[PDB]
Parts: sequence; C-alpha cells; structure tokens
Amino acid sequence: HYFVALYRFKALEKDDLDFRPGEKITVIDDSNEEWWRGKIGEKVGFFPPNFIIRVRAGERVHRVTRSFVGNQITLKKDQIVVQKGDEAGGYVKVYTGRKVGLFPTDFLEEI
Repeated sequence: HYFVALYRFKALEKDDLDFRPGEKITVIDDSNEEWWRGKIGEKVGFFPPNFIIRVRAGERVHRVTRSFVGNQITLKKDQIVVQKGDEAGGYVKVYTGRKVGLFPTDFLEEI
C-alpha cells in the first residue's frame, strides 16, 4: 500500500513536508491524528493526513484532465482519483476518497 497527495500542501514550518497533488508520500509516523510525518525523495516532515489518500498495492492513480459531469460520476479538472476495476466502453470506475464510479478513460491521465 502507498499514499498519494490529494491536495497541495505548502510547508509553513521548517519540518513541514511540501507537496503537490499526485506526489507519492511514504508515511513514517502516523501516530498523531492532526500531523503525520512522512517522506518524499530526501525530504522528511510533517503534514495533515487529510491531504493524502491510501492506495492499494498495484492500484493505479490518475489525474482528471477535464471537468466532466456524468450520469456515472462527476469530477473536476486536476482531481486525483484511484482506479477501480478494469476499463470498459471508454470508462472505468475511479475512487475519489468518498465516491466510486465510472468516468471517461479519455478524461484521465495516469501518474
């Protein structure tokens, strides 16, 4: 299992982790529920856990590339979503952290 940033976090303190949507984060210390400690590349630091999403082993992470309302899920440009199942008919099920459902393969780019 691994973690991806859902949102931008800008470091406010020296020991803050700074990161962008889509970056992979290795969690060191998840003992505190307001502030986890983790690492990106060489940098170690603190960040708020709500800013990242856990991803199953071998799951695929995508950035939404175009705002699209569905009939079967809505998503906005630059959202981070996790892919569920395999594609079919130009769509695949993607998970937002709160909603699950089918979204156009062509409005996604993998990260």
